[PDB]
Amino acid sequence: RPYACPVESCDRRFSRSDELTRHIRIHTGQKPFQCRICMRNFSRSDHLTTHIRTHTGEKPFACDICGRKFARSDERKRHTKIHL
Amino acid sequence: ERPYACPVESCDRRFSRSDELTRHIRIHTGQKPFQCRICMRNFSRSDHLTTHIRTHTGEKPFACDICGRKFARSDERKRHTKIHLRQ
DNA sequence: GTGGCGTGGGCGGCGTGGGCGT
DNA sequence: CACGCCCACGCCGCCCACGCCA
Ligand SMILES: [Zn+2]
Ligand SMILES: [Zn+2]
Ligand SMILES: [Zn+2]
Ligand SMILES: [Zn+2]
Ligand SMILES: [Zn+2]
Ligand SMILES: [Zn+2]
Repeated sequence: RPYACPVESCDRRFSRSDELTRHIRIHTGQKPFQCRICMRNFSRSDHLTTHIRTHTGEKPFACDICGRKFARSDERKRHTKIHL
Repeated sequence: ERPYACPVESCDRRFSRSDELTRHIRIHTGQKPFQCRICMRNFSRSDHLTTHIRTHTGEKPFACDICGRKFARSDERKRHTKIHLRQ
């Protein structure tokens, strides 16, 4: 488990370099990605896409039992648990 | 099933999510993190505090579609709505 | 009766951190 | 490194419901 967070307060360790680098961003407040629509900055590109579905109403994802729709899969995973 | 189970003695209460169990546990720990800054009373929940604040500012966002009467909360409006269907 | 309101439960919205596949 | 799933946690804020109070 080779990549060590080299900030002092943090012993956190990562299996790959892309992991660490992404992690460092939380000590830096760095948010690359910007919303073409709200001007809000976020730390990652995947989150900015899930984010965008908040304006556009994009909503992949369906509850197999009631076919209610959600913006993300975590949302439907969690939703589906309420039928059982 | 409901995976998250309260581990306390006489409470046999379960929850699909763990954020629900984290909220439910405060009823046992009498904790009350949220505070009205006007009367300084404290609440177990941020949403119950937001409607509590209404009793001070008189905000009443919810209007009966039948009669226009305004309520602090929608369930107050709903309970009220029943009286039009009645006698 | 009608309405004020504390307060728990269900559950969707959504930020955002790790793990990891390609 | 890049993109982009899957997953997990935590808080927010709605609806509802009940129940006690004036
Ligand atoms: Zn670190
Ligand atoms: Zn936006
Ligand atoms: Zn469903
Ligand atoms: Zn309990
Ligand atoms: Zn108050
Ligand atoms: Zn009315």
